Amino acid sequence: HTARLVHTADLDSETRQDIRQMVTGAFAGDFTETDWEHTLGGMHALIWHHGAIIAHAAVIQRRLIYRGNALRCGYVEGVAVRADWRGQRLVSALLDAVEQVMRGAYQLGALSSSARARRLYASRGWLPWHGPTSVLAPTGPVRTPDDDGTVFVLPIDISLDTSAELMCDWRAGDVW
Amino acid sequence: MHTQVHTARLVHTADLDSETRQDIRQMVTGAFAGDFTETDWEHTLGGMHALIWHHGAIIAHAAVIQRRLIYRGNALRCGYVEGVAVRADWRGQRLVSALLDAVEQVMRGAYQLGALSSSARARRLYASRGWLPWHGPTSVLAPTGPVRTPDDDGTVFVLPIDISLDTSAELMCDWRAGDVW
Ligand SMILES: CC(C)(COP(=O)(O)OP(=O)(O)OC[C@H]1O[C@@H](n2cnc3c(N)ncnc32)[C@H](O)[C@@H]1OP(=O)(O)O)[C@@H](O)C(=O)NCCC(=O)NCCS
Ligand SMILES: CC(C)(COP(=O)(O)OP(=O)(O)OC[C@H]1O[C@@H](n2cnc3c(N)ncnc32)[C@H](O)[C@@H]1OP(=O)(O)O)[C@@H](O)C(=O)NCCC(=O)NCCS
Ligand SMILES: NC[C@H]1O[C@H](O[C@H]2[C@H](O[C@@H]3O[C@H](CO)[C@@H](O)[C@H]3O)[C@@H](O)[C@H](N)C[C@@H]2N)[C@H](N)[C@@H](O)[C@@H]1O
Ligand SMILES: NC[C@H]1O[C@H](O[C@H]2[C@H](O[C@@H]3O[C@H](CO)[C@@H](O)[C@H]3O)[C@@H](O)[C@H](N)C[C@@H]2N)[C@H](N)[C@@H](O)[C@@H]1O
Ligand SMILES: Nc1ncnc2c1ncn2[C@@H]1O[C@H](COP(=O)(O)OP(=O)(O)O)[C@@H](OP(=O)(O)O)[C@H]1O
Repeated sequence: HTARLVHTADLDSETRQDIRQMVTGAFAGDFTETDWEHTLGGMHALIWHHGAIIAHAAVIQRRLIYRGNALRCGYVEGVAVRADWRGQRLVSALLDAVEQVMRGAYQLGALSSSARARRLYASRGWLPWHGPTSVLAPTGPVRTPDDDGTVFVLPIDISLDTSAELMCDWRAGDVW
Repeated sequence: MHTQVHTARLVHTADLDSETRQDIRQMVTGAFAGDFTETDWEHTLGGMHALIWHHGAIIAHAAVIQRRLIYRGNALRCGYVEGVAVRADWRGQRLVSALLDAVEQVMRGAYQLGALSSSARARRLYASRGWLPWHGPTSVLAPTGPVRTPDDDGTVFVLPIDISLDTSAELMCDWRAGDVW
């Protein structure tokens, strides 16, 4: 149980489908077409057991604007461990892989965490954002209050004032 | 399995060791006759580097990084091609074709479209492979809101993957430091 990293373009149709179905099941169905689209394009950390995917996390590239700078961010999407495999720290192995990618390629990692996972991210050195969050929408900056309190960041090569504004870039569905 | 000689190899930025990273940076900077800034280098990072090796040196490079391009209010998932370069002593042998086979493979497997802003000398190379010239006005979604990027008009090319785009429409890239396209 060490995770393997595979870019989206290296997944065959069968594997891509196994991943989407496992993740959707792990979120008990609370996983939409846009949530799935948000897991695509970057590196997937995958753990298998007998040809079955039992754990997944994806890290995709985007920009987060902090103090006027568009920081190169590794954004974590779709972190999930199959229900019958929970409580064995498989998530720790997924994050070891995701974090290795962030140290090698990004200025910071970030994600919008489900409440049950917040203790886990904090224990690993992720920081909860306290300042107001926004998104740079096509019409300009728009606050995203529904996502306040869910965003976490992992600084790699920058010290951060986590009470400053933080503004993610645009996409469909949930922007955070 | 043959030797894989001059087949481009795809390596994520996080998997580049410092020696390879330095070799890519100096090779690409030299290929652009030095017109390759600190921000142009930052723009090649975070995605997949297609690398061609010869005697332990990088003789060709192209990076595909992920960003969003906004088309008709839609945020398209885009593989953006940066730093396309073939070291000067190896030019004229179609190695850029080997780089683009890998780049295009990445687009079909992971993005809604590939895009890039081409130097004038390479516009015909991309067009011959099926990349479409973007005819409409380009802009960027800067922190203050949309703003036109006329200097970049006529340089952008796209490779749609199973989506249909009206290439005469406005196309707006997302924000970053330096050249936004
Ligand atoms: C959050 C999640 C990835 C954790 O994966 P994991 O590998 O099971 O994590 P851990 O083993 O460290 O367990 C985390 C907690 O889950 C709980 N847990 C233990 N066994 C469990 C089980 N059999 N079923 C469900 N939850 C269980 C415990 O509270 C545990 O905390 P502890 O370390 O103090 O015991 C997983 O629960 C999951 O996929 N949940 C649904 C999707 C989700 O919210 N993903 C996160 C999005 S940010
Ligand atoms: C653009 C580039 C990647 C093409 O690489 P390549 O593998 O040499 O491509 P090709 O073999 O198909 O040659 C392209 C053209 O370059 C020209 N060429 C041939 N030999 C050349 C040489 N030794 N030196 C420079 N240009 C040469 C020819 O016009 C050739 O076209 P042709 O096949 O119709 O005769 C390369 O010229 C380069 O790195 N240029 C500098 C950086 C830059 O502009 N890159 C593109 C950024 S979008
Ligand atoms: N519902 C699937 C999504 O869940 C998590 O992300 C969301 C996050 O968690 C989901 O919401 C449920 C209630 O907290 C929680 O139970 C979550 O369902 C949510 O609180 C934020 N407001 C928006 C985040 N995008 C994951 N980080 C995200 O990758 C995934 O696509
Ligand atoms: N100067 C280095 C950059 O060049 C190419 O891209 C630029 C592109 O080409 C550079 O400009 C020279 C003249 O066209 C050409 O000689 C080019 O120098 C330029 O025309 C666009 N206005 C902006 C593009 N970012 C590459 N696509 C880009 O990846 C690289 O970072
Ligand atoms: N009325 C409720 N019934 C059941 N669970 C709820 C209720 N309202 C909110 N929740 C859940 O309880 C959590 C509430 O989220 P909050 O962001 O308010 O954080 P909190 O638990 O630290 O107070 C969520 O769990 P999840 O993110 O792990 O999925 C949310 O789903």
